[PDB]
Amino acid sequence: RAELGGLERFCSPGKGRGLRALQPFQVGDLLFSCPAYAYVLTVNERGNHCEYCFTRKEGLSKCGRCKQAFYCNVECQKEDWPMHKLECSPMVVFGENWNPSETVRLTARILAKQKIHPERTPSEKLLAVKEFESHLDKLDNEKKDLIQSDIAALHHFYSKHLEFPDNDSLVVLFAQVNCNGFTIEDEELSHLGSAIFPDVALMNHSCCPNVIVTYKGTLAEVRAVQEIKPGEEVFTSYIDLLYPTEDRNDRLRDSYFFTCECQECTTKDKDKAKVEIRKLSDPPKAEAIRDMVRYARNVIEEFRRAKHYKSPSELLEICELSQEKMSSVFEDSNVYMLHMMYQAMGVCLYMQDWEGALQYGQKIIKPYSKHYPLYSLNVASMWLKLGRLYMGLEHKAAGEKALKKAIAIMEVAHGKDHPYISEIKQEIES
Ligand SMILES: Cc1nc(N)c2ncn(C3CN(C(=O)c4cc(CN5CCN(C6CCCCCC6)CC5)n(C)n4)C3)c2n1
Ligand SMILES: [Zn+2]
Ligand SMILES: [Zn+2]
Ligand SMILES: [Zn+2]
Repeated sequence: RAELGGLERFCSPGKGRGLRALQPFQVGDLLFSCPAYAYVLTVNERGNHCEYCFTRKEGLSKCGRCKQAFYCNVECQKEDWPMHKLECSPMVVFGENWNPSETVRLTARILAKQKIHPERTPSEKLLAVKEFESHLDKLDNEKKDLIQSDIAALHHFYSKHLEFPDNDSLVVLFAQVNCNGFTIEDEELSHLGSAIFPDVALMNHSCCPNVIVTYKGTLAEVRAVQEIKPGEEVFTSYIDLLYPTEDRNDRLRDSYFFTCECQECTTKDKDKAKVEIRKLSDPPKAEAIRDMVRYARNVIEEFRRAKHYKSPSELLEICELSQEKMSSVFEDSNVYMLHMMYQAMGVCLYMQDWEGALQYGQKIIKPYSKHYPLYSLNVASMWLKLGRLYMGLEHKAAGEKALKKAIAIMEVAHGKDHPYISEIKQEIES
């Protein structure tokens, strides 16, 4: 199945539908772009980005009716109106209690899009939204109850402005959205919004992917990070590649109900380094290691929950205490330590403790470089944060160096002409 040039849809043995190359692609080549089928700017970025096109700039004009949507100009505002009108009056009516989840917000837009544009869109050249996997038969009752709550919230916040299909159809759709929806992030991997990119959702998973997905406004772009030969399958990663094999496959199993057999998962080459044990005089016993791994996974999950109701200083305390406890057995380059160091850095940034955030960054960066693959956005984002921190604290040489490391990754991932790169070059001069 063809039309996107140089590519086709096919049946990948052992995996199912996928995407393969018909022509070579070199590192940094653009395979395809996919316009968003539906998308929504996250609430905390309102006023910083245009709701229609996601341009980040000053001096955006306001929707006069609700005062909660911002735009480059009246053309962006008018083009956004079919989607924005789903929320404009409801925000006025509900005021401070207007609070649908972002999943609910995105699903409302999908429904409006289906009504206005029932035919195949340019976002769906090889895979249609209706063909999305739901995994509905594999979901437990807890997840199905959350789907029913989303349906309830959809009705509650959007009923004046949408006609709904039946409960059965919404259950399928919500399940499809839960597992197919993408996040759009900025250059520091900060959350900007959510979107549906149907053609991107065709790609199968590898823990050594040969492409990387980036965003230019609401457009997804897919570039090669390894050489791809004619006839080879195009693989993205569905999950965070920092973690060792068991953890990667736990996340794959819980969200998509499969496990990976790629070369990384097969060989487990990076696993030993990822869970590095301190080389002490009396080395830690095997039991103690299992104990500390168990503790680490617990605190990682505990911390995920705790950030919905603890203060910044309490969160930093959990990070510090967990790091102290883990350091009896784990090296600082160990991925569970890096996890908590990364959370700590974010808490520091939130509190405007620039020095503290910088110190955490300096310890994270070299382990990141080794644990992630070559052209990782996680690595690039960390160099950029370091660079910006260094610049702000007047370490101009160190800052320039870090920003250059960011650029060298981003030229490949984002393309040399991406506006993010122009902005970062300006920071090196200014
Ligand atoms: C045996 C085997 N081995 C493999 N190596 C492999 N690779 C892919 N598969 C099959 C099984 N698949 C799915 O269950 C699937 C695929 C998608 C599309 N999703 C992916 C996540 N996508 C982002 C990931 C990035 C971060 C944001 C979240 C969603 C959205 C689109 N869904 C919702 N289910 C396809 C494989 N099977
Ligand atoms: Zn705009
Ligand atoms: Zn409005
Ligand atoms: Zn794998």
